[PDB]
Amino acid sequence: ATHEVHMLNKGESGAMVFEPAFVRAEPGDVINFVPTDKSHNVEAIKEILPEGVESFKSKINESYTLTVTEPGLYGVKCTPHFGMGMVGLVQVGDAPENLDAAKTAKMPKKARERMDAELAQVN
Amino acid sequence: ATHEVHMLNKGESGAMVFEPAFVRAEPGDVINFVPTDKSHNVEAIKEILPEGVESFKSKINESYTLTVTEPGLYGVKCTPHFGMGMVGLVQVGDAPENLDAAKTAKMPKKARERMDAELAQVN
Ligand SMILES: [Cu+2]
Ligand SMILES: [Cu+2]
Repeated sequence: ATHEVHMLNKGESGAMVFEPAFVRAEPGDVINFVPTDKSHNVEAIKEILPEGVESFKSKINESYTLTVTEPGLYGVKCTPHFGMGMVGLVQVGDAPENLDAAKTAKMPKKARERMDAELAQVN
Repeated sequence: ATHEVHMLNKGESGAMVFEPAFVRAEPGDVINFVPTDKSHNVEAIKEILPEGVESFKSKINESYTLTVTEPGLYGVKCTPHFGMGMVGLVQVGDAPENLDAAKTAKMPKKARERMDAELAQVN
């Protein structure tokens, strides 16, 4: 299955956001990151990645297609707006093995506040 | 401004969901509840409504246009699927005066679990 996530300056939940910021996928699913607004990109938050998945970083203003194979939580951020809280979370499969990494990963306060909000949708 | 919320059987966060389940609006905003899938409706959760706003209930499979004037939290549910957790939350303005009603409103466990997840996006 395919999932679409928009990169927006202003979404339904706030400013500088991935929308939806939380996506529940299954192994083999495709996640398309679409820059609805310019100035955004998507990059993996290395601390929040399943074992065995390579880090990724797209170019600004470009679409990025992420194929999730490994189960676990995938944390993503927008490089220039990490500080302003532009983060997203993808949960592949049940009982994420790296739930505690996601819960304790050190990050800019706004991003940490949004990651926590997203973690509350887990399972 | 206008905000669109879809009623779905299966969304990006789970099954039987309002999507987005959390909308941040300003007084005078319009919220359109669109049944993307059939069998859903939107009805106000009376315990989670600002002072002075009338309760509302739309017919199944119908669109509903909610104009939010009063600031505060507006809780909505899908009548036939309340028990399965199909609830949504709208925050109009800052510092919702009825935040504690939303936090303690008695409701079916799944709905309560989802409401709490949505409350975490508040402010
Ligand atoms: Cu960005
Ligand atoms: Cu429903």
